[PDB]
Amino acid sequence: TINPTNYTLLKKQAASLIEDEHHMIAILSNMSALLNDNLDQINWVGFYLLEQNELILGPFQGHPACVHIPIGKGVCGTAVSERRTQVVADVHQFKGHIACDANSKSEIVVPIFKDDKIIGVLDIDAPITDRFDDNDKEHLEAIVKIIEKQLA
Amino acid sequence: TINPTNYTLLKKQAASLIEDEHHMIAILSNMSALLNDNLDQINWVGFYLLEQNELILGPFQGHPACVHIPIGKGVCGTAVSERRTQVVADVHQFKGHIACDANSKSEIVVPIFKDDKIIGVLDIDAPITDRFDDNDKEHLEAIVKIIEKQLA
Repeated sequence: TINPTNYTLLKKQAASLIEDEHHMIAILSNMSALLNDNLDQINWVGFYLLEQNELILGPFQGHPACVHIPIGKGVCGTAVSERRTQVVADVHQFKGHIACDANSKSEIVVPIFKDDKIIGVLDIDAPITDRFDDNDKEHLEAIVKIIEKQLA
Repeated sequence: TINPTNYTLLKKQAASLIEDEHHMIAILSNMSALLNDNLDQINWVGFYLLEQNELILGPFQGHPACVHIPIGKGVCGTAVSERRTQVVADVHQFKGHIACDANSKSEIVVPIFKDDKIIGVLDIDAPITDRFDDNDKEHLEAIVKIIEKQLA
């Protein structure tokens, strides 16, 4: 059972923990908390930042995670190499999953852009399979757009 | 009722999410998770970084928090101005508490040093009063020392 999220109001709330803020780390830290507090059936939510040609762990809500993820490897790295959101119904069956993805049963990763360049990703993992659908994808991408506008 | 923490083993574990790592944000993000997973009766645990003469919210586990905290104000700001750990049994009775400290009933804030300069603080809040004692203070300061050594 997956309790639904009122994404319409969530977008407005996100705009708050973002507006008038220019410290990216603070924005990402608070955003990870906001999403964690409003999404049911998830076990990890946070960000990875592209630094020195690899993904580096940023602010998140959940258990400790791998710090480095290569571009093109793992669910997160693949989101970067494909330059598009990844909605994974079953991580164990995802072509390219790595040991660092072990605790994720289903997942969604949305790339974050800045001047046509991917600067990181929003990663949300779930303890059950098929947690995310097209509706979640649309709303989460919209939330990422709000973040992008603030960081721009 | 406060369940005890095996700080002796926790220090060893912390050394892990820290060793061979040079990205401070990743270190702080994972450390906030490690502490959250091993401390009972707390509602917020994370870091604030000193940037442009004020504290700026960094990685943490919990609900959204204030991004800016002035030096010398609030429990966290006071830890910086006094340049020493603050163990607060009752935040509501703490001289200098601010609106941003509202959800914290008791708290401990440990300043983090780098070349004799305070670069931030470790902040842990609890939903009950008198959560932290001298024993917690000693062990948490030791953990902060491990973080300092890695960032040095």
